[PDB]
Amino acid sequence: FKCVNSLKEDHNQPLFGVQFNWHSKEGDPLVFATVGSNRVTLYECHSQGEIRLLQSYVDADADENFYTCAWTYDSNTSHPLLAVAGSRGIIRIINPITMQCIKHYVGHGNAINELKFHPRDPNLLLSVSKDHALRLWNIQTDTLVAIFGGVEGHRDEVLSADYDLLGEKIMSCGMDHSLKLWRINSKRMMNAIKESYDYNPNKTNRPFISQKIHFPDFSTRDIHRNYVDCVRWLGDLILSKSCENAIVCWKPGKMEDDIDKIKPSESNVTILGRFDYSQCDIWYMRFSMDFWQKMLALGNQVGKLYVWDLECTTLTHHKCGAAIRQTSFSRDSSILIAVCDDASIWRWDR
Ligand SMILES: CS(=O)(=O)c1ccc(-c2cnc(NCc3cccc4c3CCO4)n3cnnc23)cc1
Repeated sequence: FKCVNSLKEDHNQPLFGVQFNWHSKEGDPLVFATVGSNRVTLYECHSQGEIRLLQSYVDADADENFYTCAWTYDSNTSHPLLAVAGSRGIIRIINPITMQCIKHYVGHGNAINELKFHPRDPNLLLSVSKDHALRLWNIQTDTLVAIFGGVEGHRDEVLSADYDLLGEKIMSCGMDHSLKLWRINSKRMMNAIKESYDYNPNKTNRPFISQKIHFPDFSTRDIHRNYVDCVRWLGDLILSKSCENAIVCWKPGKMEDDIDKIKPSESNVTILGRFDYSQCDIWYMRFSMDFWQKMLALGNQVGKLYVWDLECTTLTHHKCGAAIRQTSFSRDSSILIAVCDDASIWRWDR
């Protein structure tokens, strides 16, 4: 990788999120979104390192702080859609062509730390909050499918979550140092999702009833000794990090235990490896994988970018000195974008 371009957003506030749109066809524009302050900005990647500013969404509330964004598509037209959330705990659905807000979802009792769309169902949106819960939404029928939390749920702010390859299960993590498994391929959850597609408030005077999931399918506090701020699936394995200068690769149960045989009472975990690095010991720093799950990237608090081939390289620039909060690979893995605390954007081309 070589640094081909850099720019700074006029708001001069930290950028906490970056996502390339992985739903665009070959020959169609290479687009990424950035989130910082009360803003969402779209950019296009052109040849010779050129970055073109497309459009910006400025929220009506000046005190809103966006922390996360995620792309999806309309199941009928295949047209792109962009979800955003942050400090106000309100999910906003944006039309990326006009950059106008289509609709919003109110419900979480505090800020939203992450948004993730289901890998097979573009209408299923997962949100994780400072209110100690996760929420699953159906954005086609505007319904709250389920709430994940309660007695055996997270005991502090939830920081991250990820669906597995097929979207049969979710792994969540947060300030309570725990990593929790939630199965969504159970008879209960499959019927709840089916019911959410049948609901229409105009054909009944009764509200839609959400599932209250009080108990996870697995839980551990034996991987990290501080806040767990990023979690991703790698097949049946889990990659997770704290502020302890390492990404840990692990699995529930003993070495030969199958993930779908794991019981909620499982007391063991198996450590399979660790990715070591330096000067990334502050809270709120995300790692990312490319679409192929062949590359892993993580930025540090002094502007250094670490890249590992999963089948270590350190990327530096004399003008890049601020903390890299999140990175994103283009679908073909030829471009890597990094966003920083000083509102700067960095483009690395393979
Ligand atoms: C410059 S400062 O004032 O020191 C500062 C620093 C961090 C935050 C902050 C960032 N991000 C989130 N949530 C999203 C999140 C969650 C997990 C990992 C992760 C991210 C974004 C990158 O990595 N926050 C929730 N509450 N505060 C924050 C706010 C102010």
